[PDB]
Amino acid sequence: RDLLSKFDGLIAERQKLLDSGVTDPFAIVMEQVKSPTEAVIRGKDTILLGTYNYMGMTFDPDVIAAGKEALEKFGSGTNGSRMLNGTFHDHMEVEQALRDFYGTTGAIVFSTGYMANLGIISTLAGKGEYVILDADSHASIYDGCQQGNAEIVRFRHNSVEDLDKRLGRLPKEPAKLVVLEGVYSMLGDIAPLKEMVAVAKKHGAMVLVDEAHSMGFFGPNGRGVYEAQGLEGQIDFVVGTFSKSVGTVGGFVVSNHPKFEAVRLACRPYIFTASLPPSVVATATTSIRKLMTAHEKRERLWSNARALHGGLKAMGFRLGTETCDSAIVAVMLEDQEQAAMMWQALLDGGLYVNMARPPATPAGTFLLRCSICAEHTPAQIQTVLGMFQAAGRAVGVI
Amino acid sequence: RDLLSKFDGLIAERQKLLDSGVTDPFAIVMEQVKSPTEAVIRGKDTILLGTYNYMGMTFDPDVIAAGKEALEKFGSGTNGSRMLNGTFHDHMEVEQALRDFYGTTGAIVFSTGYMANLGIISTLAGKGEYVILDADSHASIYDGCQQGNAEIVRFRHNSVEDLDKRLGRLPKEPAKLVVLEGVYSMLGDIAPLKEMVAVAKKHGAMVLVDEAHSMGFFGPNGRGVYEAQGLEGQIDFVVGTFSKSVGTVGGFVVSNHPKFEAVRLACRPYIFTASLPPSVVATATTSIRKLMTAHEKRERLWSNARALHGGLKAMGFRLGTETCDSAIVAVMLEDQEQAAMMWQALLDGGLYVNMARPPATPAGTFLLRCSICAEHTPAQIQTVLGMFQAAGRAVGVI
Ligand SMILES: Cc1ncc(COP(=O)(O)O)c(CN)c1O
Ligand SMILES: Cc1ncc(COP(=O)(O)O)c(CN)c1O
Ligand SMILES: [Mg+2]
Ligand SMILES: [Mg+2]
Repeated sequence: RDLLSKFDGLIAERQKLLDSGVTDPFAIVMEQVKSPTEAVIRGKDTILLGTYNYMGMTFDPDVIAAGKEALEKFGSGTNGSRMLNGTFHDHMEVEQALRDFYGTTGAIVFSTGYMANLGIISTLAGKGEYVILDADSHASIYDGCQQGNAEIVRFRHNSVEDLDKRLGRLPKEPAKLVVLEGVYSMLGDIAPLKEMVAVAKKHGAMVLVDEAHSMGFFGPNGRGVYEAQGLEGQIDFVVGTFSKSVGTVGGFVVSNHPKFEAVRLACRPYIFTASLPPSVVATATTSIRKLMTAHEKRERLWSNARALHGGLKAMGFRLGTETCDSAIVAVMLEDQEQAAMMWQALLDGGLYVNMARPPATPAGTFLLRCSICAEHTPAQIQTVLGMFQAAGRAVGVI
Repeated sequence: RDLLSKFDGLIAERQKLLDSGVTDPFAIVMEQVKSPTEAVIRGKDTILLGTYNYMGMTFDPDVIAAGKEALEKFGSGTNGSRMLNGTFHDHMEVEQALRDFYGTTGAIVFSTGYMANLGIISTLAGKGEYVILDADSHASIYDGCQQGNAEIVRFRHNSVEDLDKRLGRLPKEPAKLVVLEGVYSMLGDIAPLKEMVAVAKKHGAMVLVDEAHSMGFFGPNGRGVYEAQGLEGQIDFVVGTFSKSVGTVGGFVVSNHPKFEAVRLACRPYIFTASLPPSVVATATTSIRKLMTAHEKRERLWSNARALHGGLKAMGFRLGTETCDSAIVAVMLEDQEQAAMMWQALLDGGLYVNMARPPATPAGTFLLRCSICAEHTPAQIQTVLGMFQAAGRAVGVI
């Protein structure tokens, strides 16, 4: 035995899945990507319905031009930390774009969203302090908790009551960080932020909200679920990503706290990594600024989401949500076999969706997760519904 | 008090530095970057001598063209994990480029070097196992240890003897990971890998070597210090980055272990983050492949390093190394004031180098760290030496 013997189980589990005859879901390659909604997979033209490209920004002509210009003018990389030689013109631009987008004085960009969560959580809450989070929080949030030295307080998923009871049992004096997500990514339902933030404030906690799955399409300014629920000016920190609506790679945290920018001085995942390439921060800047006023896209996105959600529910699919509350539509299946058969039938018929099985999901939960794009056409959505009808019948789901 | 009160000290320390009249070293902006060796900083044309762009790849015409083509053909981002919708043509290309570069069957790319270290260390060594590392290891290596659940065994910096004694006191049966760096980044000296790896193998440990600071210019194939020291086929895992010689952003681990690619199934910083943008992996692929045969650049790099090292030592600067052993030349100063005065004089005269002061360095260590580029000209290196002579005299260092 050696250090890799611990993976023998996972290797066996993968081979068991492949023995069923399914395409390996963890090894899909997009050989060509024609647009935000169309790819070539296994040599076949395929509609994409499993990406987080919510606003279709990845092929936006201004975004692409900004990226090409940055490569030409600044080269392929920075070869340094933000605290040394890695801050170029476009890094200052992208942080200002975020300030303008969120209406905040503070904005700190990280090289990934994962690192933003890892860093901000492990840096803000120290020994003797508390991080309070939903039981089903994103892995990066849990990993931030593990990286830090704070006391970790999980509360029952989606429970305002358990948040209140758990917070109330903590000592009053130590500082506390309540970490929430606007959209629950697994099923695409929405957190009761208004109520949970009121509870957080009652107990004197600071609040961090992750608005990765809402950027550009919730709230009057597209700032997220917190904005939609009337919490402007009440959220201490908002964390997000450049990899979803923005369409590149990177993370960020914004805040109006007067000492916020001091996080740069302490935050290990900010300090000890190269800054993002000029092209990445240039594309992000352009995308973020366009997202501030991307009303046509926002309306299309929601129209598409409502059509897909409404259509799938009407056919008799069990969905994760009764109403269309986000750009994620989760189809719930009875067992792992049904999920894989559905996923393969859709793929072979020209549609890519994400499958989620245990341990990605909780035991007994087997999902196809569809994610809508502003650049899906009404025609594509009807084609997708037709494909779900055909696959659902062939497999015996509906 | 709140969660940010803990930064009051760092805020005060920064203000104390600025009270001396120095430019804030942590807020330098490259307003224009003309080439790998020339920038505009504070409106002034400045020679760059503080980047990790060792092989000058960031303005390579093939690298830039590959990046522009990828933006055009695949868009600005992937909007997904490598385990789902985020693996495009160019991600498969970059992993194959690494296999070819290192002569390995296995290659796993991460979204940053930081995350590669964080992930590989915390995933390979579990509860009841051991990670053995140099006391002065890179922050990302320490952060990987913190993220995991293994027993952490520090050994005295650069001590083959302490590595041997510390390893030998551990129980024999549990699996062990010895983590080493080829180049010690602070002073630019080289690890005794041949001897330390022999010790690791005597005790049955697996070995991970970080070759971030050696890629393309140590060993016959440019694979790193381990290759230069004759250890081909003896290193279980090599970790690296795309942000230094390669000239973009990203991390990787390569290996010939038959179960290596199973790490994808378990590694949280691989799974729970978006993959790199098409342009980033395209530029990396092109750069990595060119680095395999970049002999002119390699010779220039070493010629430049020898000239700078030899020149600075001849003037009476105390260097971190007696001989030119890497592309980092560290100038050691007597106190923090001398370092800042030297750094400012160089900057005002048209030269950027990195300053390192406590707590970045150990107490009593005050450095200017110069990093050479293959695209520095002999003329630039002599200009730099002249600037060091003038600054060193004006400040009273030499
Ligand atoms: C809610 C949430 N927060 C943070 C992240 C991390 O973002 P990134 O992909 O930029 O690392 C993710 C990744 N899907 C996420 O879903
Ligand atoms: C030795 C070493 N290893 C790993 C890293 C992390 O690499 P990256 O900048 O790609 O995150 C660094 C960052 N300087 C490093 O110096
Ligand atoms: Mg095209
Ligand atoms: Mg130019």
